[PDB]
Amino acid sequence: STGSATTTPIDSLDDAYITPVQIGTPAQTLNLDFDTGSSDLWVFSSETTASEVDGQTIYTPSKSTTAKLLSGATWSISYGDGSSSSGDVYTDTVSVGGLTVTGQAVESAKKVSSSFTEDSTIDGLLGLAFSTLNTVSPTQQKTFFDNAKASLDSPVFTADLGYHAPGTYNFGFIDTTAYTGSITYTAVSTKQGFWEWTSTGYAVGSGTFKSTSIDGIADTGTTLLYLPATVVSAYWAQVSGAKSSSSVGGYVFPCSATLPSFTFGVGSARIVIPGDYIDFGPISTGSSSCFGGIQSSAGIGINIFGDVALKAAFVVFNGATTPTLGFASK
Repeated sequence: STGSATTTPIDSLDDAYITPVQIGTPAQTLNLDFDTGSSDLWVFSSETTASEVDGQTIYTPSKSTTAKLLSGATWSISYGDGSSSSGDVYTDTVSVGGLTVTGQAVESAKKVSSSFTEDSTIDGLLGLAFSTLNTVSPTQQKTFFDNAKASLDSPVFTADLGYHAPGTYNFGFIDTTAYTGSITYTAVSTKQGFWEWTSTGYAVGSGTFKSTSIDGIADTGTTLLYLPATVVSAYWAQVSGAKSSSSVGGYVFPCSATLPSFTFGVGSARIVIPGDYIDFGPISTGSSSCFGGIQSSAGIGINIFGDVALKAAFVVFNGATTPTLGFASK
């Protein structure tokens, strides 16, 4: 089997991407944030504290003939941005782009933090990291991908995120029309539960490539590119007037700037992030200070190849017995 679903930016900055997902019988379609940096499939629901729901579409398990309470199971998750959610668990039929999993754990939110409430466009998350990170207790649950894997034509999924445009998540096949050149594969460590890999270096603009190992995670659920302070300083030093602002919470730059590209290494291959992808616009409405899309990972504890990086590539998440990651230009 295979699946193919379009993923759409939630706003004009590509802050996140939503993908329609069918849950239950008859289908209830919710728009979920596919997150390769976490491993819970959770939704706004009929159980979510009413004051914490503001425009989201909810899953109502009592209206699904295939929903079953997973008795005694609870979940609770905290994300890197400080947001959180928790609740109980149902199993139900879940379909993505025509690919169906029966008995998928669907984590129903009883509580969500303010950042989730305030984002009316995101009805929940669909985790695509390794199932060892799943938070369900006392019986840990599998991700949608883990459950689907045995049925797939090939044990893979691909992320093809757009810059200010829709893109695609495919399951079970590699669309050879969706990228240019060849795919370069690189080793993955699953020790922390992430799609963790080592970039071979970077360049700023038309500058020389610096060969240096940068361990980080491929994380579709993080907006920006978070890299070591040395790398980030070297980038922003090429932008007149750019500075790190503790008051704003990162590097800012004059909105009048033209940003240089940023290149990262995948083995001997190179992925180029155009400068425009690094512009996250005014820090506040009408400001002439703009927020940068490359930020320091110092104090996160991990480097993160978020959407800024991933949307410059066609990315293969290879879930074979020995997982690997592939990157191609597009």
